[PDB]
Amino acid sequence: GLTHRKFGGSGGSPFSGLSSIAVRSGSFLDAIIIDGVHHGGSGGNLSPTFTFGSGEYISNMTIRSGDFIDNISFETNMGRRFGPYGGSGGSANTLSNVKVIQINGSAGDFLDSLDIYYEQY
Amino acid sequence: GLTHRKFGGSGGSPFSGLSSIAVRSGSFLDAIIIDGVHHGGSGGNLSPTFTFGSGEYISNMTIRSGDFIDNISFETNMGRRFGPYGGSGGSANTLSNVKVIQINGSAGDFLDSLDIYYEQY
Ligand SMILES: OC[C@H]1O[C@H](O)[C@@H](O)[C@@H](O)[C@@H]1O
Ligand SMILES: OC[C@H]1O[C@H](O)[C@@H](O)[C@@H](O)[C@@H]1O
Ligand SMILES: OC[C@H]1O[C@H](O)[C@@H](O)[C@@H](O)[C@@H]1O
Ligand SMILES: OC[C@H]1O[C@H](O)[C@@H](O)[C@@H](O)[C@@H]1O
Repeated sequence: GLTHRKFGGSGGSPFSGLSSIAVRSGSFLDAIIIDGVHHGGSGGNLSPTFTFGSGEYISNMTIRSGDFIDNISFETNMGRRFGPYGGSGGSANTLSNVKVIQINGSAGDFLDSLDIYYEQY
Repeated sequence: GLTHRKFGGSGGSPFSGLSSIAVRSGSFLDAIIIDGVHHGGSGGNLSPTFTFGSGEYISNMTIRSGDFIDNISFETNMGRRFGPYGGSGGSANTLSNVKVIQINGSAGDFLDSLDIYYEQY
């Protein structure tokens, strides 16, 4: 039942509600920072903030996952990369040739889970 | 081609990448504030910030739209309301019995357009 609708005119500079991503990472992802909002704990080391340009979106992803999120790395449609950040635990999963719309999940002292909404090309 | 995939375990507190919404509003929406990130101009009056709780999402929307976004108002699945903020220009459109996933769009000195990704129930 997923879809989208457009409202408004044709002007302005296109933006995404998913506008910037950073992480706190050690052996796991202690937190994911979405638009400067903290989602996780206080451990780990804070990575620099990746800010999407207008029309730039996540196109490729590799996630290492177990009971928590062990590692994350992604690439945008304009050739920019983020990570890999995290450890070697968990199991690997990938998203390829996509347009990531939204990054949700659950977090505590660590980043427990991620729910990525995306268009598959 | 829209879908989603889950990674990780079952712990933690669920969050949304669309975690808070505020607006600058006059006769139009001068800006929409998503997770504290400014999308629009400096005119209008800054509304208070609406922060979603865990498991709370936008379920109903009314948007007044023309060349720009004239007005916005929404209600969550837990009975909370936001707005209406803005003017009486444009034409009215609605989203009903949905779960809003992501709010994108384009902005300049005003909020030009909105692209709402949502699940229709
Ligand atoms: O990522 C989990 C954990 O990994 C390492 O042990 C350190 O960086 C910690 O600070 C961090 O919390
Ligand atoms: O994030 C890992 C872990 O952190 C905290 O201990 C709690 O919030 C747990 O519910 C969560 O699973
Ligand atoms: O919303 C457009 C415009 O509406 C009103 O005229 C005032 O509140 C302005 O400050 C605002 O920029
Ligand atoms: O936001 C309304 C208007 O604001 C500015 O003048 C520019 O960014 C325009 O492209 C945009 O359409």
